[PDB]
Amino acid sequence: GKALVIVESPAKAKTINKYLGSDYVVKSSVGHIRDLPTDERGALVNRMGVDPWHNWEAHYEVLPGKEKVVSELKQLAEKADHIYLATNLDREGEAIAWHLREVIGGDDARYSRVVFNEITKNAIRQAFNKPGELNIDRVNAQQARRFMDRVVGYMVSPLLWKKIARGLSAGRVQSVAVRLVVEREREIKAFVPEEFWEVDASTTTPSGEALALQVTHQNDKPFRPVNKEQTQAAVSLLEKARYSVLEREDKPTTSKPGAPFITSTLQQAASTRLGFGVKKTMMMAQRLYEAGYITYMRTDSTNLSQDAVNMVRGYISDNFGKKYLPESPNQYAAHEAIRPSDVNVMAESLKDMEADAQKLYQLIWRQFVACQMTPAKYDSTTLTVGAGDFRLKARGRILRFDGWTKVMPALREDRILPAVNKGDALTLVELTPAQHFTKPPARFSEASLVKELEKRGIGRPSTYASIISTIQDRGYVRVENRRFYAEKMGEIVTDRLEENFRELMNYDFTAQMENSLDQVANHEAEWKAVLDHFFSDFTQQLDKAEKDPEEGGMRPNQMVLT
Repeated sequence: GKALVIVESPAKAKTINKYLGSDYVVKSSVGHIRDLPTDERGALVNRMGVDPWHNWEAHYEVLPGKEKVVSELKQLAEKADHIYLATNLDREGEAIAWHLREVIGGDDARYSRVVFNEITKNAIRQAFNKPGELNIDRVNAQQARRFMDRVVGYMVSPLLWKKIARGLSAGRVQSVAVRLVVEREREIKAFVPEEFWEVDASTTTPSGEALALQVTHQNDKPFRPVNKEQTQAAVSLLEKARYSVLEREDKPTTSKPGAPFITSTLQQAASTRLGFGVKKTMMMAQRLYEAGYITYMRTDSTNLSQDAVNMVRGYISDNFGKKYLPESPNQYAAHEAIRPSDVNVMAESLKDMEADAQKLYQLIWRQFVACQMTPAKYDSTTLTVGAGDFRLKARGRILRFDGWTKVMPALREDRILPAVNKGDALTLVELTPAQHFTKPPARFSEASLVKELEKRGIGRPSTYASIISTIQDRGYVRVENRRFYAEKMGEIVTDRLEENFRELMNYDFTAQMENSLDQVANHEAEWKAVLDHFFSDFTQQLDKAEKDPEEGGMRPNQMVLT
């Protein structure tokens, strides 16, 4: 018979069907088919679905209402000559393929695992031209992640209900992300703004043009009065000083476009530019991807394929001109960045996509095109003025060539200092002192927390959104006005966990676990051994935590009154 191709959703099924001949039979499994439920204890093991004491034996079970889907897959499998597992390219997608193969049954030789980073004619063609085999190491890396999460969640939570409060949840990485928010909260609560002043001067050039300056030095030392008294004293001197142009430095400068997007940078840009939260961004990215408009949205690679670069350079040449095309392609640094699958498809032409999804595509499209255009050129000028023992400065910049900024929305800049030569005298018109106060560390946004997680090597493209989502509906942290606030229970739990689960809460150790998972995926470590070491250290932490506080156990959430 024909060949059976299995995907995770109706949308992917529809799009891929356009690139698969009649000798194929596309079918979506509609989400996961199997998964986990929802010294030792049977009740605990049964709920977890995994057994840490019996070499990690797991008990997966068909999801509700999926019993029908399995039957349909089997009957389709029998009539099929070969089976192609066309799940997404990440570790989760490899695991989903594994579950499908495991459920449908039959000899492994009957299966193939195709990989593609976008759903287009050529990508699907190449993907099925040389279909690969399921990679057990990647599947094991994904299961290891799931198992460790399940252990912390199901084993730490019961301790929290007894010690702190019923209903509380615990997350392996979730707890660490909350710690970051809590530390930021305490920094802000303890912040004491420092006072500092600035003095600007309005002057006139010999011709009569206006020239604004800021005082930079006094007696050849950084000028920064800390109060009104010191500034007035400075103002008194500046009011009587003779001003003259000390030096004029005119130098060409440039601005470079950013690299194409990756998961983390897309989330930050969409948040800062479009006001989209991480959940909205990733849900819309998925829709754009499954519809065949962009490359896979879970990635940390800024690489661009040769064809993709040729495609965009052709566009830049035809639509902007040779001055916007670099001599050679820009190479930023298997996987690929998040980009339009067809540069000739505009955001306005997308079908079945809501307005905000078109806005996200536009953001992705502009970033992609811009990253292959020439730098913007400016003529920067810096005027240094002398006034008695004071030194003042003025900065200006004139755009010479827009370059890559041409593909971004037109400007609503301000500057262009007047013409002046060394030795020119300036007439003082007015002095304007200003009081300022240092500000407290900025609060995390959903995307900027992801930025922090990535910086510390804690997240992963496939888990940033889930981490952000999970830490919220738990009463530990909350988002208000698009920013995170640590809740009191978040601080209470964080302190308890840092005290009794120091290793688990440590940033470097958590980052190291991500590395361990990568080692399992690359056959540099064995999953059950990694899990044994993890469980060994964990149980030690947990055993001590369950003890009374007088013997080092976790502190109860209470205040004992006489």
